[PDB]
Order: sequence, then C-alpha cells, then structure tokens
Amino acid sequence: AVNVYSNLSRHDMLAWINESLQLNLTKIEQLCSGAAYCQFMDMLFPGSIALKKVKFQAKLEHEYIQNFKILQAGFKRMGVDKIIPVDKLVKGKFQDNFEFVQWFKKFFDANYDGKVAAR
Repeated sequence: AVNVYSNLSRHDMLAWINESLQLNLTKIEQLCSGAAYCQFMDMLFPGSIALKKVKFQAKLEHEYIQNFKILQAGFKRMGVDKIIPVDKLVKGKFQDNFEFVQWFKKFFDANYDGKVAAR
C-alpha cells in the first residue's frame, strides 16, 4: 500500500464521490458517517474491510465512529499509516471533513486499479 501525506473544488469532490460510489450526497460533511470511505477502501483492497459490519445508513455518532474504526482496522492491515481524525470528522462539520476528503482522494488515486449492490 502506497501511503500519502499532507486537489479538487468542493463541487467536483462531491461530484467525484457521487459518481464513484453511485451516491446522491449534497454536502461534504455527510462523509462524516465513515461509510463511503469504507466502500472506497473495500474498492482499493477488496476484502480488507468487512462491509457487512459497516453501517451504511448509520445516523448515530457512535455509529459513525464504529465505521471509522473498521476503516482504521483496514488501514493497519494494509500498512496504511494515516491517522484518521475521527472525533473531528464524526462531529459533521465542513473544514475537517473537507481537509480529510482531499487526503483520501489522493490516497485513493495512488492505490486504485479496480477489478450500490455492495450496500
């Protein structure tokens, strides 16, 4: 796994995510549930994440955190050293989510090769 450290406009970022995962989000803070990231991760390394455990429709904050722990666990397994700012993301505010989402996109672009229903 290729680790990334330290770009897209907010409109294209949402667009990229929606298209990529066939979703219909309207704001960057909605990524605060950790679910989309679990799918991208499972898409980068099929099997590194147990989708069945991911709560795709999570609405509670501790549920958001649970998803992120599954993500971090997938990271550790694949040698990804990025420390996820979980407590800030799960609060659902725009800057942090946007700061992290830019990171994740670069991380994804660096590791993807490839090959709805999964949720």
